[PDB]
Amino acid sequence: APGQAAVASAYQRFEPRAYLRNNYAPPRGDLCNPNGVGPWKLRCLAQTFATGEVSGRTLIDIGSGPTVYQLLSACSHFEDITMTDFLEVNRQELGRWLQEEPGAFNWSMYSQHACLIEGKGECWQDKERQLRARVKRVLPIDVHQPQPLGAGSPAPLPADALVSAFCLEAVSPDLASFQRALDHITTLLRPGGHLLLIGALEESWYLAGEARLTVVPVSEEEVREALVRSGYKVRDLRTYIMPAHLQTGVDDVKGVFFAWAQKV
Amino acid sequence: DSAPGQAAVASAYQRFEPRAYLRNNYAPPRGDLCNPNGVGPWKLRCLAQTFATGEVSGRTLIDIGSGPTVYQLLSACSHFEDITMTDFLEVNRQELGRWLQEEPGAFNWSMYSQHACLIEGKGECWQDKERQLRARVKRVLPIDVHQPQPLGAGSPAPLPADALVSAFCLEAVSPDLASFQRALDHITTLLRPGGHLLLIGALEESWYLAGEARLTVVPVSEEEVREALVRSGYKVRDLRTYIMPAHLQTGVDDVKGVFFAWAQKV
Ligand SMILES: Nc1ncnc2c1ncn2[C@@H]1O[C@H](CN(CCCC[C@H]2CNCc3c2ccc(Cl)c3Cl)CC[C@H](N)C(=O)O)[C@@H](O)[C@H]1O
Ligand SMILES: Nc1ncnc2c1ncn2[C@@H]1O[C@H](CN(CCCC[C@H]2CNCc3c2ccc(Cl)c3Cl)CC[C@H](N)C(=O)O)[C@@H](O)[C@H]1O
Repeated sequence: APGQAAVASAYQRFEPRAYLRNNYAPPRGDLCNPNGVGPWKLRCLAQTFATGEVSGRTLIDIGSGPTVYQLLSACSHFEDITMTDFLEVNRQELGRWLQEEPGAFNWSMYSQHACLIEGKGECWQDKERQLRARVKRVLPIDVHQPQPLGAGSPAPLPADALVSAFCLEAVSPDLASFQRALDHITTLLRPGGHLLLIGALEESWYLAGEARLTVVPVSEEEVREALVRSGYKVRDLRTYIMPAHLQTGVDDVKGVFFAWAQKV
Repeated sequence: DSAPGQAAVASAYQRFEPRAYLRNNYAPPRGDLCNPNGVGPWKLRCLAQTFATGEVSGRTLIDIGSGPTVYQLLSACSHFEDITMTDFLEVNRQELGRWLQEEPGAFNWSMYSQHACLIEGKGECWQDKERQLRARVKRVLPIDVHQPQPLGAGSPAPLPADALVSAFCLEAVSPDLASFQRALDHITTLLRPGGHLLLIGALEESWYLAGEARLTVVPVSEEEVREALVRSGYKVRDLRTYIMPAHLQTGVDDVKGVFFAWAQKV
């Protein structure tokens, strides 16, 4: 209870352009080295969709921030995609890239790299235009509320799949509120539907301009137990250890996990 | 071709010192079983949970590159009546011998025995666990994983084995990723079809200390390990990663984490 309120006000001085710079510009945002964090995340997402076993008509992205890369492979498989964030400054950053306003963030290195590893011969402009086409709305959300999108949100629940990258551990004061947030997102999921969850391993803080966020250090084992304790069969869970040269002064992340889990 | 690098491996290990090795890695801080997010506890949990499924049993088990260590068999001996231990260095097989016959001056594994019993939760005492391991270790043979027949021809070992266990062998003795794959393929000729393989190993490491021996290994990663297991005829049932914490990251090695693989041969 008290911790969930300190998270909320730390996130008030979250500078999205500073966030995008620390994590999606060089070095972490240079996609040329295939052993980097960028290529690893996109490969996880693409391998998982290329199986064919994750599909439907509706998808919800929990805690998108100002980022779109986590739906680049997703959007070939879902026609109504809902993106969500707690902060309006991020949804207005999401707005400017979906509507192609000036000063939108240049995501084309990531569209390029997703097209290359999907390997279906798709140019990146078609990938970007397909994502804008299928992303219907950009809604507020609070993963701590037992209903996270408000009483009667415009979103077509229950969704067929959730994507959530770097959200829960970054917004939860401790292991317990992280588990509750997972319980809360899971009610948004049609039973038998799929969760695709990316997050930081063993991280306790990261910087977003003037915001200094505190984060609950989660391990891969804690992540697996939390997915079952919320009723998922864990289909995949993989870890990326963070190389020295991607350890900048913007956080203390030690690794990144990817989870493919299916509601039971 | 890789035969030269394998010869440097052999050469370097002739400075491997068992007593010094054990102290760097199995007495505190690395061998601290009280810190539950330490690495010792994590490896034991992986083995004890895997065996607790009931899906890994049979008559014969072969431990691949045992070194002078036994923890990697502590949960396994409840399930296999015939255990084969193996190592490249006679001095290591002698260290095992010191422990098999209960000599003082052999290494004290009882902190590890006690932790395994505590984790298995069958209320067993650690002296029973040890007496059962000493009883079910039927032989300690030389092994070389770079040979096509790693135990040599017509060795004593009951072949083919029902399961294999290997802690930190393949990636620590392989000059490049190609001999690592070849070494995987050689040991899988000892495992019967449908048998299970339990692999523990270092992730992304290039040197470690085995007694002011600076031995230099090829770094591997999780996804390199998965692709090598499928490339050998295995379906991967579990692939877990332990990130070496900064506080256990001392001057012993440059290891960045540890992996556990449970795979089954088709
Ligand atoms: N109460 C709440 N309920 C719901 N959502 C809430 C609530 N409170 C805040 N939020 C929203 O949560 C989002 C959090 N993240 C950023 C978290 C930090 C990530 C960072 C950590 N350090 C390592 C590392 C990172 C990133 C990339 C790489 Cl590579 C590495 Cl290594 C959105 C990010 C985006 N999804 C994306 O994937 O980048 C914010 O937008 C915020 O507004
Ligand atoms: N050609 C060959 N064919 C077959 N076996 C051969 C051949 N050449 C040599 N060998 C044998 O390979 C064995 C390897 N050692 C340990 C290697 C280094 C481990 C070290 C690395 N740094 C990270 C780390 C470590 C240990 C613990 C933890 Cl926690 C961490 Cl993090 C025995 C391993 C033992 N099973 C055990 O598990 O300790 C030696 O005995 C040697 O004789």
